[PDB]
Amino acid sequence: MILHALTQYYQRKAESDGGIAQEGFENKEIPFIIVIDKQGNFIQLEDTRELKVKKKVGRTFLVPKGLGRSGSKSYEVSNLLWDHYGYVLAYAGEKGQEQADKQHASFTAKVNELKQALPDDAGVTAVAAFLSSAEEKSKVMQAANWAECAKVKGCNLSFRLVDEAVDLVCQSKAVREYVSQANQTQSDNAQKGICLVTGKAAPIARLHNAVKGVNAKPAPFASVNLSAFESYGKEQGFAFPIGEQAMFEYTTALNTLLAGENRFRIGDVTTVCWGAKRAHIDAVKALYKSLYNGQYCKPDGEDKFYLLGLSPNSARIVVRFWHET
RNA sequence: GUUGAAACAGGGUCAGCUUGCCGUAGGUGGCAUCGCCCUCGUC
Repeated sequence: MILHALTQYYQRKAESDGGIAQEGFENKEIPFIIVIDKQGNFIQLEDTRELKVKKKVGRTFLVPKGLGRSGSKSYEVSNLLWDHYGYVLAYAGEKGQEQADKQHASFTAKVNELKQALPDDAGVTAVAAFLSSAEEKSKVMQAANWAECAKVKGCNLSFRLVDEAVDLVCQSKAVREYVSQANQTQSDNAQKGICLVTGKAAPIARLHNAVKGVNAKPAPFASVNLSAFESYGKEQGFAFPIGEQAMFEYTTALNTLLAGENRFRIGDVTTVCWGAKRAHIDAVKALYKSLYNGQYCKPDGEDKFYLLGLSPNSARIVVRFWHET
């Protein structure tokens, strides 16, 4: 019920068309976006910030999920088309060089192998020729709003070609097929079972996705980061027999329902309330809407479900709210 | 005699130094306890 209802309501919201991920995506906050042309050439440094009273790291966009970078070897992960601010320009504020060059090398190798595996796609040619030209990265630093990017941590630099201004580099009708195929091939050749919230196949998932919304840094939810929490010596993996698909689903659900209108700060904690729809409670979701307008009534439609409440800690997440009635 | 085990609230924090409830003031200017009665009628 803790993770089964998560996948249930995620699959329910997926068939209702409400801006949710679909096999290999996640709504992540992107501050400054580097808009370029069709064949490289840095054009502009757009920024979509200015939200509430606190200047967040831009607006949420659907980008392919990652495998986590928390650790000593944060350069061997090699993300797809988006990562940290130092994964493209190879420049860091407090970390310096050395480790920043290996990250850029891994990023350019990944985009080169992606262009080789999928040629003639326009969007991949720009991101493949921009990281290998070794001439526009210096002009990117000498822009207009570049001084406001190295002042905050966790900056994300994304790419976007011209002739669109509405479709990102990872949302064109070319990379979505590869993203859907990678989740049905790379994450389906590990083990055979047994799953948990589904009961079917679903191989054993390793290294859960980092959930961002309660800590200052993205941290995983259910992931044994040590060794004294495993079952019979599983070494981070077989301790929680959860499939990769269900893990991705519940992690994306928790990441999406922690920044939208369902996100509210109770008190040193960021929880989320939602119903089973078949939500629209209009009583708990509007915690800080205005001045608590008269909305509680009896519309003979009291849904069931429960109220999941996650809280930060020292490295993982703690579940405190648990009440079905 | 083959199965949740191995799990600390934490080492420590004087809530203090300062503050007269006080300088501030007539319970008073004023009112006959009295106009009235055989302690005796007596052998």
